[PDB]
Amino acid sequence: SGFRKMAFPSGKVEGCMVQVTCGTTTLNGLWLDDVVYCPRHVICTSEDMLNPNYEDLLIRKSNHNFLVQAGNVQLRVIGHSMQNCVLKLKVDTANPKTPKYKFVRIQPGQTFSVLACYNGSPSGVYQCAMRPNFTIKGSFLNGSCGSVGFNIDYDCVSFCYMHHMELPTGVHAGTDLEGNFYGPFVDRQTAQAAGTDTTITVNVLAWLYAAVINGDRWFLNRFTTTLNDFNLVAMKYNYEPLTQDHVDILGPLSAQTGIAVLDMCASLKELLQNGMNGRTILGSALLEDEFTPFDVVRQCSGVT
Amino acid sequence: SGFRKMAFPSGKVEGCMVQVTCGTTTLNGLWLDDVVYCPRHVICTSEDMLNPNYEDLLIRKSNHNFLVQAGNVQLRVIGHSMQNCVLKLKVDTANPKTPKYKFVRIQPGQTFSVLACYNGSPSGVYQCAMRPNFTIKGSFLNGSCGSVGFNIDYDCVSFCYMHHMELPTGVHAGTDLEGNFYGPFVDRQTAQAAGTDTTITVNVLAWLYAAVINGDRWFLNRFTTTLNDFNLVAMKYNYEPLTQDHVDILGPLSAQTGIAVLDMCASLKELLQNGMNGRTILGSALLEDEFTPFDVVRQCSGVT
Ligand SMILES: COc1ccccc1O[C@H](C)CNC(=O)c1cc(=O)[nH]c2ccc(F)cc12
Ligand SMILES: COc1ccccc1O[C@H](C)CNC(=O)c1cc(=O)[nH]c2ccc(F)cc12
Repeated sequence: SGFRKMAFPSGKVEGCMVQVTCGTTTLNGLWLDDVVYCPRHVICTSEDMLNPNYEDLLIRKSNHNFLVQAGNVQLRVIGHSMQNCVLKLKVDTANPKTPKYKFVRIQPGQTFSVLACYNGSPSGVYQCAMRPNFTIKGSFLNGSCGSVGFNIDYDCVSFCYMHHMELPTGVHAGTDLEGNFYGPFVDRQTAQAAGTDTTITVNVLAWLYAAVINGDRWFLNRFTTTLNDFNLVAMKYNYEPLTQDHVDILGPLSAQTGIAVLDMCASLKELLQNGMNGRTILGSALLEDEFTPFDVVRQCSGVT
Repeated sequence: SGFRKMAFPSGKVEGCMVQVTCGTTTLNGLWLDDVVYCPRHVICTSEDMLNPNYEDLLIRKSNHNFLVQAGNVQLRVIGHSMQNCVLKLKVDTANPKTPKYKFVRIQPGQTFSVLACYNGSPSGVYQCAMRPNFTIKGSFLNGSCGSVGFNIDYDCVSFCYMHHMELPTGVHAGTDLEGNFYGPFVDRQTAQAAGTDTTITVNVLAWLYAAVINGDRWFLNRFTTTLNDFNLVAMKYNYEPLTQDHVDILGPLSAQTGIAVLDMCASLKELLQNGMNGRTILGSALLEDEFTPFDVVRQCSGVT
């Protein structure tokens, strides 16, 4: 029993972290096979970030201008190319620690672990969720760019995020491993405001199921609702609309606890309307939305 | 910017996890040099757990009864001994992945990362704190015993916890790596209730400093207090008494923000007396106490 914001074991990703320096800028790179992936803004000076023309900036860079260091040893850069907002630095050595991997582009509401790195070195690991406004609420300081987000399925690492920037509001934006930003963000130091950070309803319900499984049941009520009635309340509280797809995904949690999804929706509705009344659920005084239904099942079953 | 419940990168510990089986019981072991450490209750059947005599149970066990598997390969057990509540299984092969390490016994209020494991395999990593009642609020299922808690200082892993049991109240108890339980808990399936789970005051203040550093300042007030006045309020709210040692440890956070420790204590006092009023601090609706002053500095500076 017990429920924690758990991240995947980070070892497989730690073995891929390298340092990339170009001129006076140093950030993190991801070394997989003979390619090192890093944010293209490594070629920019702080002045360039205001209005960078990446293709023009890249013309002044050669293979020898990209310094790649794996631990204390230097990798030889034999090629470089820009794919969207990432640079792919071809090195002459395949990473011997390359795990089985995939590059996946996640949907909002999906969770992942982040291995925060500085100078190619891991500092920590934490669990994130792609917000519905395509930002993440991370913990990143200067030098953290190129730190990656990932999920692990037994021995396969699915990389889904690469950190690129912090918006003026303290929230984070980045790309998938093909260099495409999540959301409308650009790798430029300009006015980029995030949209509404709505709550991931299906995740909150999954977390309420986790609470019931772990003994916290005070919020269970005598009511039920419909998808349309629940959604009227969800709209009022800036919660994402719940679809039949979400109800289907909550099927196994519903089966395990014996609590119908719409009954859990009615519990959630009363919690939204009445608040927690100074009470807690799984040690939290707010409704947690960064656990997917898959995370709840995984944690509650012990998938390794 | 941003503040997260961050765990240490777990790779160095993942390389030490092994599976230990004795009879029909399988749990996790920690392989460091040529010794595998595991909870002594691996020798018990579920029936034995009600009133086990470990010395007597151990007489019926030989080296060949302890099956140790590292990944898919079997380790040869050449010796076994019981130290307090842990078994030390001497194997014929030194773990080639043994990091630099120490065994430390932590004090209540100190935090650590847990690498939850099942069958010698890592499932996830999360950040914990040794509660003032010597329990931890973890996430452990059947088979998680022998999972360890640790801190990392650059390349040295300080192991501080080994998981042994779940109390009937859903909280967790375990030992340091010398096999001594934290608190008064015993490795027996009996009525073991935990004492008062008081709040780790110095950690809450460290977290309030983290909030100020990251932009959340609404709770800062026009007041100050004294250690004795603050402690009268702390006693009323089941917070640990704040000492001058704690004030000294908060010195660097006080210096960084320019907010005197006693002024932050007065902010904390008003938060205890008036509540959050439906507001949040670093995305939490309660006062977080599982970040030490060292964790706040580390996260806010980027120690790798
Ligand atoms: C406005 O910057 C950009 C605009 C678009 C694209 C990239 C930008 O980022 C520049 C290149 C490098 N950024 C960081 O290293 C960085 C990342 C972070 O998440 N938090 C930080 C906190 C403090 C700090 F001094 C720096 C950071
Ligand atoms: C009362 O048990 C003991 C009393 C004293 C000492 C050890 C005991 O633990 C037995 C040997 C094995 N325990 C687990 O595997 C276990 C650990 C956990 O943290 N959560 C669990 C959730 C469900 C479940 F079925 C088992 C566990």
